Amino acid sequence: GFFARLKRSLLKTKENLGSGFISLFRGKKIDDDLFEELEEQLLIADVGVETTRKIITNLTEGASRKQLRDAEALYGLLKEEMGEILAKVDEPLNVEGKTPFVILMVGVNGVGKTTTIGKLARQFEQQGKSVMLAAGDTFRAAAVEQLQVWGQRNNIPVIAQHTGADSASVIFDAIQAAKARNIDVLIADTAGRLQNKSHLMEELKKIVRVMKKLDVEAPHEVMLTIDASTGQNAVSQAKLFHEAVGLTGITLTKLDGTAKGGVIFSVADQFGIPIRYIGVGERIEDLRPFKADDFIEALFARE
Amino acid sequence: GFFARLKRSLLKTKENLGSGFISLFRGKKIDDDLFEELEEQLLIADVGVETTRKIITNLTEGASRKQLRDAEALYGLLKEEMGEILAKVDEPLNVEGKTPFVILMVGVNGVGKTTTIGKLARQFEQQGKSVMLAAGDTFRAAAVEQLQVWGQRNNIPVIAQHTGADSASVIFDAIQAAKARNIDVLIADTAGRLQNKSHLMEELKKIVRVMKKLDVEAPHEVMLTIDASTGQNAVSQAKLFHEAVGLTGITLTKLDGTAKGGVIFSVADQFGIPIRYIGVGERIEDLRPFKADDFIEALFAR
Ligand SMILES: Nc1nc2c(ncn2[C@@H]2O[C@H](COP(=O)(O)OP(=O)(O)OP(=O)(O)O)[C@@H](OP(=O)(O)OP(=O)(O)O)[C@H]2O)c(=O)[nH]1
Ligand SMILES: Nc1nc2c(ncn2[C@@H]2O[C@H](COP(=O)(O)OP(=O)(O)OP(=O)(O)O)[C@@H](OP(=O)(O)OP(=O)(O)O)[C@H]2O)c(=O)[nH]1
Repeated sequence: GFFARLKRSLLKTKENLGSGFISLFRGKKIDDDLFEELEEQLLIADVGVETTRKIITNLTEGASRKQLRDAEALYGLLKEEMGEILAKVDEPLNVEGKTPFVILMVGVNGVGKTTTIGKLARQFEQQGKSVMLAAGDTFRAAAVEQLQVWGQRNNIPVIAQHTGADSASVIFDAIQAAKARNIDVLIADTAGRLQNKSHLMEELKKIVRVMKKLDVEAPHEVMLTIDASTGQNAVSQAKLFHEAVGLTGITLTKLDGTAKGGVIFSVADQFGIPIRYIGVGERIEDLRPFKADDFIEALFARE
Repeated sequence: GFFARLKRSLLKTKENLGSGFISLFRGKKIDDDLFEELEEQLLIADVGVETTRKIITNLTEGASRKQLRDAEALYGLLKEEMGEILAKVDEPLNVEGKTPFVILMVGVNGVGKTTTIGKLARQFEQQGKSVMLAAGDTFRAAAVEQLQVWGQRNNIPVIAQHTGADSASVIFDAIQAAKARNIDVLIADTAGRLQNKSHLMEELKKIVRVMKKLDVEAPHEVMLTIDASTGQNAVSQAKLFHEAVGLTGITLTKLDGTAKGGVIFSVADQFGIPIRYIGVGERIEDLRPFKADDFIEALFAR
């Protein structure tokens, strides 16, 4: 769905990756120099050191068994190698059948986490589910009020406490109120300060502990939001949160507005954590369920 | 396919748009007066305020960097500018490989929903797919009876219940019967009264929720049917349905018999929702897959 808009949103990434490789292979023979030029181009596009070597090695071996001499035929092999990486993390989120389904949202500030919560909320509401938000980012007084106003405007209940309250208590109350009110989906926001890395990770563990007192299956999803325009910073952030709490899903925002599109391959390859959604714009449908076949087609389409 | 017929069917729109711009540019120089005359002509045709101002803006910018002086050289730039709007929403519906593929048809009464469902159902049958309909407009008994009669004539199963039944229950039963009978495509009609006591948007949300208890992928398509004759009312309807349920597709009916063909440009620019089908007549093949390149060629042909 919205395939054309996904192609348009990858325009800047497509200068270097996917269809941006056609110019490199044009009128050329398969020589080590092309593989070395291909290798710079992937590294420039933020595909990542380990992921690039795997692509170059698999491409090189792949073109040898198939006796290819023309560089243009590498395009097909490159498309399937990079689709293979993304296909391993294609697994859309299913939030049905729980009372409530609890989504704990983790990430650093500025990556677009609250924006992501808002769009998910609206999308779930469009499907006939009731939704409830927990303002677990308790020390940022402004953000908490922004969120409550947004709930008012959108008829979505937002559970909150005074500034500086315990994050686990707020989220504890939200689960109580959500079970009482027959909510299908609870989404909890969290703090995004990694300045003291030990403090946030310990806070997030306290939240999960408290949640398990109420439902031993909660959180049903631990989801990370990372920003594709921060390059390898997203890779690093994913590593910290995965080790500390155990991510079950990733949302990658802002693929529009960046020539750094390779980062999706790097997070897909290093971690194998299902990528649930990609953000490609400011519309609610811009938060799209990630499908690897469509992404690869949009990226490699020959405009 | 049927390009000649698509052209004839646009003939009333072509007086103002496309080939109807040839007269405005004939023997004229590029000046503010021409751009102002072009702007009003687009507005008279229902192209839309925002969309017309994007057209006039790029078209002014493009003619300056290229240093154009003759007005009849704007025809080519205008063709391209308008074809770019429509190319962003060119994306045909593909209903293959599901068991069943579920289409949810939404829209207000009178726009052509039931006719659209009938032609789609026939076209899918011609392609060797099996089709089933759900009569989800429960309160309208005469429509429920006519759809059942249409099914018997066309050998297409129709799932219905008693007058006033729960639409979400009718839809639930149709998805179960489609699964038991290996149906490839299930098309669900819905109520179309925007009166508040009807509670249509809540009714539509309940349908989608019931669908997900049986297949979390359903509905595979949420398609709005709107009418080109309604002018901006079609844009207003698109906004109401899109905010409430989320549209994945748009069928624009009744391009024939209207000089307001600008609505297709307005809907395309404002929403970016793919236009799966265009209705240009009373025949089965007059519900056509929308292809932007052909549409622009027929609109701008001499
Ligand atoms: N282009 C694009 N932008 C996105 C996307 N997702 C989020 N953003 C932007 O990311 C910025 C930060 O969003 P938040 O959700 O507030 O970020 P977080 O800090 O993670 O949340 P927090 O509130 O701290 O929990 C906002 O821009 P500002 O509010 O700063 O700008 P503008 O003023 O122009 O709207 C969003 O518009 C996306 O998919 N595409
Ligand atoms: N010219 C043209 N007409 C179309 C097209 N699509 C639909 N129509 C007509 O628009 C009218 C709407 O018919 P319906 O399908 O009942 O529309 P909706 O009311 O939206 O469906 P609903 O039944 O409420 O779900 C019908 O004419 P009447 O109701 O007057 O006929 P008559 O009344 O004699 O049939 C159709 O023939 C089209 O592409 N081109």
